[PDB]
Parts: sequence; structure tokens; C-alpha cells
Amino acid sequence: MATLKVIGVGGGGNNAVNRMIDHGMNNVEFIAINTDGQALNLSKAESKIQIGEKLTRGLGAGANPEIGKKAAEESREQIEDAIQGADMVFVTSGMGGGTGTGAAPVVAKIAKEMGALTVGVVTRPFSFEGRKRQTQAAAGVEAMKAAVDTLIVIPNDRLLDIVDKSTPMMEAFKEADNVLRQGVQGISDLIAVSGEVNLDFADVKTIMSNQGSALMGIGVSSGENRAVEAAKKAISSPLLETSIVGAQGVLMNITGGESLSLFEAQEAADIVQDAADEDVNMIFGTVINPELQDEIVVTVIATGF
Ligand SMILES: Nc1nc2c(ncn2[C@@H]2O[C@H](COP(=O)(O)OP(=O)(O)O)[C@@H](O)[C@H]2O)c(=O)[nH]1
Ligand SMILES: COc1ccc(F)c(C(N)=O)c1F
Ligand SMILES: [K+]
Repeated sequence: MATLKVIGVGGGGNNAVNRMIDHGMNNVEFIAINTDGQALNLSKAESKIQIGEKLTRGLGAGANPEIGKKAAEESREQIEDAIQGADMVFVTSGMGGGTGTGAAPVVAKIAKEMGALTVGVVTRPFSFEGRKRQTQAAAGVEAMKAAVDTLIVIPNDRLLDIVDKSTPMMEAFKEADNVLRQGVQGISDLIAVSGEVNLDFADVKTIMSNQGSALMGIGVSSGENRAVEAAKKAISSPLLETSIVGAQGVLMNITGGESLSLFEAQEAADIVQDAADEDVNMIFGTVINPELQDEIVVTVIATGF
């Protein structure tokens, strides 16, 4: 079976890895990469890599992305050894600081050279962090795009659209974490489960390899318009820089119980096709889970923008 690894690079990335481990994911390996040895000592990841100790003496990169980049380059063999064997790597990092900005594209490059299908899931900083952080972050996003197979960007300003004046900051961060964690879980499920119309890791590669921007979404619904609703939730994305609009390739899977109808599978597909507003090249899958009663789940991976 295909081996999935999630790598957190820098403070925000390792935060996301810690919160995902807390949440619980059972068939994914986690790797924590950081300059900051204090944060790395608190990581819940089974594999930890301290990079750049000679450069920083165990401190972070101090907002200097060139130090992050050098620290990763100098630890290339340790990063290779930790990746070796993965079929797919997700690299998550917060752009705009020194370690994520500089080291995450090096890690992603190493993963793609090690043979892994490589997906980046990165944040852009809040506008309140100022224009220099935003410009540094943009350069990291560009570098990440050059290094990955596909890239999901989460502008942190979008979190301000989903909170009220009291929502705890940590609850907002968990919402952003969901993008990665549900994208990972959806792939894990595809690999693990045999479908009635069966998709497998080669289909993931076809949809994701060397594609650029991506969307990864899941929607769950019940009741009379469940397929349309689940499809709409899978592609909605209030947190995403890349919406579904313009997608030219899509992997879509529908999971339901024995009641899953052909008609509602077409409805779901049509929602995705119409929201793309393009002629979508679809890879369509279906899973019948007789455990499920009235629940349906639509998973979408969209690329080709
Ligand atoms: N959404 C989210 N953003 C984060 C988190 N931690 C940091 N950030 C963002 O990521 C950017 C860089 O922070 P950090 O990863 O700590 O910097 P680095 O360790 O030096 O690479 C910050 O400017 C914030 O915009 C997090 O837990 N969640
Ligand atoms: C989330 O996508 C998934 C999940 C579980 C599956 F069995 C399949 C499949 N049709 O083989 C799929 F495409
Ligand atoms: K499968």
C-alpha cells in the first residue's frame, strides 16, 4: 500500500502536525522539521529533525528565510533518510518567517527527488503582520510552487471571515488545520478502501503530479438533497486562495450506503462540473459502505488551473 507522510516545517507547520496527531491519524507518518530546538523538543512527531544547529545554535531563523534555506540544505541527508520510502509527502508550513519560508521549499524539492508525490499546504500571514512579512511569504509561496507537485495556499486573513469577535485563536487555527487533515484522510481512505468504481493511488498521481495549484475538499450530508449538498460543501472553501473555479481536472469520490443512487451521483458530478465553469476531466469513484444509512460523503481533488 502507498506510504503517506506529513512533514511540518517551522513553527506553524509543527503546530499543525502536533494538532493533527492530537486529533488522531493512524496510517500516516509524521515528521517535524525545525531550527527551533525548544519547539522541536515539544513536538509529538515520531521523527524529528533539528536543522541548522550550527547556523542558529538551536534557535529559530529569526525571520531570515535565507537561514531557513541554508539550514535545510545542510541537513539534506537527514531529510532524505526521514522521507525515504514515502509514496506521497504533504509539506505544511507557515509562510513569512525564516524557517518555513526558506526550508519548506527545500524539503519539498528533496521529497520530489526522492520520488514522492509532493503536496504543499501553506499559509500566508495575516495582513496585520505587515507588508514585509507578506512579501517574504509571497516569495516562499513562489518557491514552494516551483518545488511541489501541487500547492494549497491558505491566506490566514481568511480566518477572519469565519470567526466571531470571541472565537479563540486556537479554534480558528484548527479550522485551517482541517484543510490538510481532511485532504490527507481522504487520500488515506482512497488507498485503504476498495470501491465499487475503484480509484487508487495511480489516479491520485494522475490528478496531482506536476499540476500547480490545487483544491482538496470533503463534504458530508444527509437527507433529501444530500448529494448536491455534500458536493457543494466539498468545493466551498472559505479558507482557500484557489477556489474550484477554472479546475480542469478533478478526482471525485462519492461514498454512501446501499441507497446511493445513480441519479444523485450524476447530480454531485454536475455540481462540480458547473462550479468549475470548465470542461472538467473527471476521475470518478464510488464506494458503497453498507454501514452508512442516510449519510453520503463527497471527496474532491481539483487541479488544472
Ligand atoms: N494558520 C496558522 N498560521 C500560523 C501558525 N503559526 C504561525 N503561523 C503563521 O505562519 C507564519 C510564520 O510563522 P512560523 O511558522 O512560526 O515561522 P518560522 O518558524 O520562523 O518559519 C506566521 O507569520 C503566521 O502567519 C499556526 O499555528 N496556524
Ligand atoms: C476519497 O476517495 C476515495 C475513498 C475511498 C475509496 F474507496 C475510493 C475508491 N473509489 O476507490 C475513493 F476514491
Ligand atoms: K481504492
